[PDB]
Amino acid sequence: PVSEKQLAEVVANTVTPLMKAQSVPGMAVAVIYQGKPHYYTFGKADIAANKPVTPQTLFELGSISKTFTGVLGGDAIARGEISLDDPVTRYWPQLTGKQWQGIRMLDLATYTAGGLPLQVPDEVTDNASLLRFYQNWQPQWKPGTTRLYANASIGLFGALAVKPSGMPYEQAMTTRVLKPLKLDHTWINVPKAEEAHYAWGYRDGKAVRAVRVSPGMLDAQAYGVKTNVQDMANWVMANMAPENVADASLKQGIALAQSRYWRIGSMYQGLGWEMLNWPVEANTVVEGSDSKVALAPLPVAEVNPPAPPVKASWVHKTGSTGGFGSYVAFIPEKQIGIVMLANTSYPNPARVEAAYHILEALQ
Ligand SMILES: *C(=O)C1=CN=C(C(=O)O)CS[C@H]1c1cn2c(n1)COCC2
Repeated sequence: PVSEKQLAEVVANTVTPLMKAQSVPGMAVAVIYQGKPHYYTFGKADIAANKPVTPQTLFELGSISKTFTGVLGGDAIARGEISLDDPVTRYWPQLTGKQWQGIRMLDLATYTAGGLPLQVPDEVTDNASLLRFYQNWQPQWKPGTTRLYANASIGLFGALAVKPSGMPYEQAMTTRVLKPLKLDHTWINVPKAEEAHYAWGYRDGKAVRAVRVSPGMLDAQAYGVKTNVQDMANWVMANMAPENVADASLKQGIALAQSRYWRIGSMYQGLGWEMLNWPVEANTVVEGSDSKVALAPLPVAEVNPPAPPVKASWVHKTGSTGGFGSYVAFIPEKQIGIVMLANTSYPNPARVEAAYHILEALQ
């Protein structure tokens, strides 16, 4: 098997050319191998201040936030608070438009409601205006027919999924997912004392960080998760090996998020997480990551009933913000995984290629 020495070489020999080519100021990587995380840090968290990346540097996860949403929703299912087969309207009775009949919580969670757009528009500034948006929405497709990746879909799922708990999303997430997993440096809102750890993002040479949206059902979730490479490694480990998670509903929620709900070409949609059967070749995964494909409306095949987690899977998620680019992938059958956090948003295919190359060294 590969030694720790060899693994360190593989990671450096992969990441250093990638950062040069993609002009990445700083990256934190964790590889999960032989039951533990291995950490590698590169470059700068803050160029002007000459602060290096460390295992405590906070990065913006962007859309990898959706994996936390998915698990939180799974946990709520396992508690009996929601069911994926319930109508959206069960959790939002004020949503009276008849276009919503036949749209399930599952459809919101997995982007199959029938054309909810990528973004919630900026006109949406509060709950009254969020309601007007969803009430006015005209589906382009029937439910359960077309996948269109969308913050307006899973964001609403997250907001509604926590309603029975009585907690807002940020508090539900922290209480039910983060704290039990000891992810104690994972934030929506970075506390003031934690600010020294927060990297700057870089976009066309400008230092940038995430903004917020207007207050409401989606605020905390849109502001997106920030975390360091250690917490993210432990997040990957929990999702790779939920058998080691003691809380019964959270263990089940992790499994629900890695279940297969829909097939779309060579991939399968989970709750937040996406999956391909393992073995998979690099070009399959890399080509599917291009935004011309990843953001396209594509036909789905229902997996009814949902398939529970398949150990021989490539499980992954990309996520970006204006200044950050991150990627996570793991293969439960092999008990290997990787986290790559960077403070520039560089092309998703390049992230997948590097992650694949590193994990390939370990099988
Ligand atoms: C997730 O990583 C993600 C979410 N969705 C959108 C979007 O709502 O516009 C686009 S794909 C991706 C994303 C979001 N941002 C970027 N990429 C780049 O920085 C701006 C925010």
